[PDB]
Amino acid sequence: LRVGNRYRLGRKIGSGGDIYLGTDIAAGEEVAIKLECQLHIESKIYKMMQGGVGIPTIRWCGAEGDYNVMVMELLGPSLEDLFNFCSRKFSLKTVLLLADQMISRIEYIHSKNFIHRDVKPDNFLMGLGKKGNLVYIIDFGLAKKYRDARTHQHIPYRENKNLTGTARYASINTHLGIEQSRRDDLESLGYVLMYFNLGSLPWQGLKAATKRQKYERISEKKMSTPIEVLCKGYPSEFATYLNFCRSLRFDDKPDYSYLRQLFRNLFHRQGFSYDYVFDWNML
Ligand SMILES: Cn1cc(-c2ccnc([C@H]3COCCN3)c2)c(-c2ccc(F)cc2)n1
Repeated sequence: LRVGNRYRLGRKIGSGGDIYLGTDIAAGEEVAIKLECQLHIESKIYKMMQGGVGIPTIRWCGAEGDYNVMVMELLGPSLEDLFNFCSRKFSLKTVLLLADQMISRIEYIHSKNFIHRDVKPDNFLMGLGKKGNLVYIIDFGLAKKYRDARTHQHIPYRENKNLTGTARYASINTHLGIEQSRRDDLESLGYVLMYFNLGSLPWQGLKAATKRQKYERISEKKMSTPIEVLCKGYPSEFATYLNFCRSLRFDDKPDYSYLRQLFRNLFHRQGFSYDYVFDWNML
């Protein structure tokens, strides 16, 4: 069960390669271990992202027996696990506390010349203990460089591309086959926030013969659902957010500060406090 002299491999607990529990024997601390029979590609991204708020720390990376191994600090449940535990209903306060942090995580990945390309509830995990108020972002398996690290030359505009994320949260431009850029991670976040508000999305649970037929039905439903209808009965900020994302040009640097201020002004109008008391903390 030995991993890089100081780690002990525990039980399999999920998938992202498979995810196992483990122990840093020397420090007396539980860890998360990702085993691969892409791990190296992804480890380089995590390494570049190190030091960022809500970026998980990679303790060790190497190879053991038949596997490539990555050791990460242990984090808490995903927003999808917490949403299901909360009966698929989050108060407006929880959605807004989450939106503030999620915009910041996305901005940080973009500042490091990458786009995530798979913004969904399963890829945001709450921290544990003293970091329990922190939203972490994970899984750089589908991530891609959008600009040169030195020159900041944006990748060219490309058409006729495959869907490289989850269909439910994909941007309209992703359904059209356009190369993903910064605007696309933010538009996906906009659908995640509306999903937390509604408990479901209108293009969710569409029946079809093939998965490619289902994506074409999701595309059609998204393109025929006005933002004002999708967001009806919820504060206007959710619609304003999605409209701003949809207006972004391919190589535009999004105004992240404006997007955070949109939700922060609504948060203050509602009289909420930034005490990081989420719905699940009340249970
Ligand atoms: C889908 N996914 C989840 C995790 C993950 C990361 C940290 N802590 C956990 C906790 C969450 O609470 C329950 C116990 N495991 C899971 C991972 C991962 C990613 C990279 C890595 F090197 C290790 C793990 N992927």
